[PDB]
Amino acid sequence: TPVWGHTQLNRLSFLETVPVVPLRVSDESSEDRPTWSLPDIENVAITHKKPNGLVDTLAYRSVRTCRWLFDTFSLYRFGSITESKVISRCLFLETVAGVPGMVGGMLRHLSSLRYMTRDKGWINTLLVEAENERMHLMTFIELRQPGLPLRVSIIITQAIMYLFLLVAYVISPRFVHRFVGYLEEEAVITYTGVMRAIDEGRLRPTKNDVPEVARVYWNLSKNATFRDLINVIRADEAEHRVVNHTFADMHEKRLQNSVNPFVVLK
Amino acid sequence: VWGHTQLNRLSFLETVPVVPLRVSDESSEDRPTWSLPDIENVAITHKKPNGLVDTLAYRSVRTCRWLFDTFSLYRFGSITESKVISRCLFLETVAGVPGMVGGMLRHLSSLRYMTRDKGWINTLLVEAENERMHLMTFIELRQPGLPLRVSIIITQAIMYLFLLVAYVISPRFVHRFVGYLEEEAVITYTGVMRAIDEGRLRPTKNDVPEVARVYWNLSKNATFRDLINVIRADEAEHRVVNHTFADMHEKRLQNSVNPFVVLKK
Ligand SMILES: C/C(=C\Cc1c(O)c(Cl)c(C)c(C=O)c1O)CC/C=C(\C)[C@H](C)O
Ligand SMILES: C/C(=C\Cc1c(O)c(Cl)c(C)c(C=O)c1O)CC/C=C(\C)[C@H](C)O
Ligand SMILES: [Fe+3]
Ligand SMILES: [Fe+3]
Ligand SMILES: [Fe+3]
Ligand SMILES: [Fe+3]
Ligand SMILES: [O-]
Ligand SMILES: [O-]
Repeated sequence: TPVWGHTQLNRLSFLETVPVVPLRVSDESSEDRPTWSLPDIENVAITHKKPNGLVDTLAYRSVRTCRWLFDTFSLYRFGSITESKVISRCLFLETVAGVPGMVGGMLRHLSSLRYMTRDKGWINTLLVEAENERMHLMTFIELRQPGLPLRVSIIITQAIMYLFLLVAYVISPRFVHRFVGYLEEEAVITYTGVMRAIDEGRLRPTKNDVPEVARVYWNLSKNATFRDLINVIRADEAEHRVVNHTFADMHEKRLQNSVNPFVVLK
Repeated sequence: VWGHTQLNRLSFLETVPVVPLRVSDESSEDRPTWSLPDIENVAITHKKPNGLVDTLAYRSVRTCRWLFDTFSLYRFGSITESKVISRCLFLETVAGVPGMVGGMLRHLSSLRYMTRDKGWINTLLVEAENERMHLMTFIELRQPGLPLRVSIIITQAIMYLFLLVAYVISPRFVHRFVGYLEEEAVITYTGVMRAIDEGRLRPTKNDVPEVARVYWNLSKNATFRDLINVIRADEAEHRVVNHTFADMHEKRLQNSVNPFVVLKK
């Protein structure tokens, strides 16, 4: 349908149309949207993949280290589950789930460029993850808008984590792929906790006006609840879990330069 | 069927030897959709340097072009097919960088600041996938030497770092520099198309590589000329897109909606 041709291709700029373009939410992201069936992802579950050698273990310990610090300094531990402390948590952490896929895709892109080789579907998987995790941030920022101290520490988190993920991927892309493997193993846990808590009425949700950003992106009918929004986010994490564990494995076997297995499901 | 059972499995390593190599998976599903007779009237344009930043973005490229042309010997003797492919192979390695760094920085910015990006990221990302497809195409028609393979490696480093700091310091300057580069690229890509029509250049690669035929939706009958003609249209989308984006920065509009995302929908 699109009216994008050579009369538009010879224009100097479209700076002038800018004031008259709607801000329809579906533009926030590409159309590689995930399609989940609520009754099917409902039975998503908690898995754990056994570390194989030193690097796998190094990876696994730092995630157990990070979970333990974060869970204790952020007081998630004692007190009853709350809406406030769930979304505040998911808000902060989602800012750092967006970085990995962008360092991998970006570096694998540069490699594809300098040795002039075919990537075989890897780049477009990691960048849709990154995107899909950024949409996880976008949704929670419709739910809780943070204040100055939480914002400043988000900025320093990215400084540090961008530097770590970047230099960790260059030296061991299996490490970073293992690391998100396990990262997501924890993200699956936390979320099924939130659903279990709703189901056992310990956290009866007040944010049921599910944001338009999330309705379009996950194609949810108006009558969707917070629990239905959470499950889909949790379903996305189970995928990344397998994707980064498959990716790490593939490296272990020296299949870096082989077809991205998840191309078939499309 | 992509459901819980597949999500609840640990690894899909056993599946690697059973999944086949398919040219359609080398990119995303966001492909250029051109019609040959329409895009035949793409044209060389030149934006006016609007101020000290543009003037610098323009004077950088012009000097890069002059230097590269006397150093590569483009102008020395006749146009040959090897001289064109050689050149565009080299240059299309560099071209994939800018959209990536741009795409990356803005991604990052929406995460720390927690703000809508409103369509820039994708456009800037498929823009880098597009140039890389030009590249994957040119690697089919020539497989460069060791001297050139080294020359290509080191040039990534200088260029990557340059754009990294460039985009952090001033994204306006980068998009302009990119806009300007893609003027020059259309000049080359029409010079080539013109050399064909005259018979100063007789291509022998009028068998267009598989990757390129499903990327651009071409026919098995399409030739070298036709391929240069779809690419040129890509280089003119990056020309407009990036000069617009840089006008948006000049006006403090870099957090409005990317206009092109309606110019599709
Ligand atoms: C807290 C951690 C795991 C649990 C976890 C996750 O790993 C992730 Cl990834 C998510 C999204 C959730 C969602 O609620 C989540 O609960 C370990 C990582 C800690 C850091 C990186 C610190 C902050 O630097
Ligand atoms: C010679 C240059 C531009 C002309 C040009 C283009 O800009 C582009 Cl983008 C293309 C595709 C073509 C077509 O082949 C092309 O001929 C600039 C060179 C820059 C460097 C050597 C380093 C990186 O700074
Ligand atoms: Fe995650
Ligand atoms: Fe997430
Ligand atoms: Fe190009
Ligand atoms: Fe280009
Ligand atoms: O996440
Ligand atoms: O290019």
